[PDB]
Amino acid sequence: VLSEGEWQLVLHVWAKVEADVAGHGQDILIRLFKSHPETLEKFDRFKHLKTEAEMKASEDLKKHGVTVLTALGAILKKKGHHEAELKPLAQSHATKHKIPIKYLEFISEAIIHVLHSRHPGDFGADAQGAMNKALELFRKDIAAKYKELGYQG
Ligand code: HEM
Repeated sequence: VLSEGEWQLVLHVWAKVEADVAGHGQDILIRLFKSHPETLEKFDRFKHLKTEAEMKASEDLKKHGVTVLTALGAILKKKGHHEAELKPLAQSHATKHKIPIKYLEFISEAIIHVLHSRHPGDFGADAQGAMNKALELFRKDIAAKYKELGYQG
């Protein structure tokens, strides 16, 4: 779990993400993609830029990145109360997104990378540990939802 302090730190960092949700959103995906080709092959609309983003990966990347961060954002904002549901998103990433979490650990790395890159000095040990823990909770929540939905069970 995350303590009130850890949540406040997370929300503080996230206010910076949210302030430039689109930017973080794109950056995170671009980073994820360039780091792990397999994550890029997955999204048909991004996959077309086969060489992990032909230095474009925009407009649609923005739309998704925003959707994506807003969802994880809501989760984080709800400080443990698992997006009020999570289940529908667990279901998509379960059935369509190629079952196991895996890639969510890659986006966790991407998130940590963008955060550290854009917000050094303040995104220190405590902040990164807190964000990482929050991402781990998120991944763990999806893992539990995969059991509920009758996949991970
Ligand atoms: C921060 C973690 C993530 C969150 C909060 C998230 C959120 C979302 C949301 C809200 C949607 C649209 C509705 C839905 O289908 O559920 C979506 C779709 C999708 N997600 Fe994720 N997602 C996450 C991570 C991932 C990762 C790491 C991958 C693959 C590397 C992935 C691949 C997809 C795909 C392929 C779609 C379908 C739409 C697309 O082609 O753009 N997701 N995601």
